[PDB]
Amino acid sequence: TRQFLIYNEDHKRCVDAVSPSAVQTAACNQDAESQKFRWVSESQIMSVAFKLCLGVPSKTDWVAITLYACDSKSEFQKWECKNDTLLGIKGEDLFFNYGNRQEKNIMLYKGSGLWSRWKIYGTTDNLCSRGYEAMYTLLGNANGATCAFPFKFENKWYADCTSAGRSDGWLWCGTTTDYDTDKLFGYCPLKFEGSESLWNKDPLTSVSYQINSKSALTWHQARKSCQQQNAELLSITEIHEQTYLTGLTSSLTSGLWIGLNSLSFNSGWQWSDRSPFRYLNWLPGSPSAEPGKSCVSLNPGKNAKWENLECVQKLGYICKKIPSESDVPTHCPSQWWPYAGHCYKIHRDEKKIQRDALTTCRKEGGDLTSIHTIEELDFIISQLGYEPNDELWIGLNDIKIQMYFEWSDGTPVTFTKWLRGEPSHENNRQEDCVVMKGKDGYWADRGCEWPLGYICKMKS
Ligand SMILES: [Ca+2]
Repeated sequence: TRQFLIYNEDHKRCVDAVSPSAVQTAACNQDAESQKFRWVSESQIMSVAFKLCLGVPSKTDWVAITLYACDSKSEFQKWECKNDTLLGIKGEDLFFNYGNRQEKNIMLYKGSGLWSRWKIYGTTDNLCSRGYEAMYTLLGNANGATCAFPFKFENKWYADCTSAGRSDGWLWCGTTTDYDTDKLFGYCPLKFEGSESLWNKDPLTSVSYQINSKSALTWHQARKSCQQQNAELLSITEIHEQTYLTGLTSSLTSGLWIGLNSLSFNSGWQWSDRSPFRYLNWLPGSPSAEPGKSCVSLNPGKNAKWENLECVQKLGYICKKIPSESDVPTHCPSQWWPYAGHCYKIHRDEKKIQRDALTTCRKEGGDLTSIHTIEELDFIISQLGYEPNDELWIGLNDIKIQMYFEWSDGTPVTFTKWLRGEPSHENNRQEDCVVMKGKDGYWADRGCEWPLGYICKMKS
């Protein structure tokens, strides 16, 4: 996925590493290891066959591009994409070029024509689209540090993770260049026989969880580690899910990053996997009113309740794994208005407490509105008659099960859009009902015993 051939459209040829001193071109061959390259840092491109990096002797016109021992400090090994498909040495208008003066070697060249433009073979994208993706190690002795490609083991160089030196087939990488000297490694986030033993599958739900308690990563690094495993940071949307994760972490004490955060300045608490924030299990004193603490850790030594911390804290973490043809005219009863097969109405006449608003909607054949998409929310605010300074009941509430918000109409909660700072759900304030308020129609919990207007919904 992260190895690529380097393709020139005009010549219809791919780069081919012939030797450390001969980087040329050949008819493209997706199986040829000598045609395979990979980003091993932000700016370095490594030959997979040779475990050496493309570089130049100087940043000057018409010098050969060949292969050097990879060196992250060398300016002569740094490449960048200019315009779109122009490939050049960093910091100069000098380009990776093939075709001039009967020269079979790639040359660094002042020219910026089509012979200096390159794409990832099999795509329409430039090389920097499949840029460097740091690979965070699992278990091991390096606390989740990233693979250092290429790395040396038994005096041999590795361009990718390997099972060399092992009897169990597990794939690992050095987290420094010289593993022989430094002995720092971890296992790679890749598929291999036995790799699923890094996950715990809930038999009730078939959802899988990975508890990385030995790693020390920031919230954003931890998120990248889960993402590159086709996963995301833990989200917790059911009581059972919390109970299951409490048990899986019951012998741990240090904090574990989960996916909950307040990193969107204009909205409230949210899961990084876009799950609804509808279940709350905060530690006492959280979420705290401290502006820099926008990322949430599960504290396994305190019954796996949650606390918000500074995102740069290095912790373990937990992964979890034109109208449409159907938009036909919609029948609605008088005073109700259609959207996506349902009918809606705002009650402003007589403000009511939440439970009386609910009774009224139901006597009229509907219910307090549920809201399942941003488009449904946008219909309400932009067309239905909502004004920015409104505050109106919707159907979300945790009256039946404290800390577990549900829709009064019984439909699943699959979407939340909370105001900044919401849900606040402050101790002893009984904020068990929910309103839409403010110019964006975002939501807030609040006490249920206050007269307000409200929004009803029904099926057409
Ligand atoms: Ca509130």
